[PDB]
Amino acid sequence: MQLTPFLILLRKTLEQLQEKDTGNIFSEPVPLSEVPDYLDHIKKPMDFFTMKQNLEAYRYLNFDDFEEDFNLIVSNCLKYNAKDTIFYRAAVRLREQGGAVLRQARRQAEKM
Ligand SMILES: CCOC(=O)Nc1cc(-c2ccc(C)c(NS(C)(=O)=O)c2)nn2c(C)nnc12
Repeated sequence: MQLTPFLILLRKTLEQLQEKDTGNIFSEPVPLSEVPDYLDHIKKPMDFFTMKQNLEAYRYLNFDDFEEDFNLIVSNCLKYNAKDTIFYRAAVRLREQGGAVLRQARRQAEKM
């Protein structure tokens, strides 16, 4: 498999995932200034902007590493927030809608 089409695919996939985050709550890192206790149990913060930077730094060279960081966006949010919050439900919805996006993209990658 060749690097350029793979990265093209990840760029598109990231945009597609970002589209699911309609509230844009996962677009940027959790503001430690607004949420001071955040790092106390979240050992690897993640967000779509950071994923973009990792992508263009050639840090995602296979689908799994890409999907791992997406999954962190979701699990960090589920971990930090109580179940009866908008945040927690947004992460569930992202997991759900994101999963379909990722499966389709992976099958595109396996044709390469
Ligand atoms: C007991 C309160 O718990 C929380 O405040 N949790 C969370 C809070 C925020 C959050 C707050 C305030 C602001 C201003 C932002 N800004 S932004 C541009 O990232 O949307 C984000 N994100 N977040 C994410 C993801 N996951 N959990 C949380």
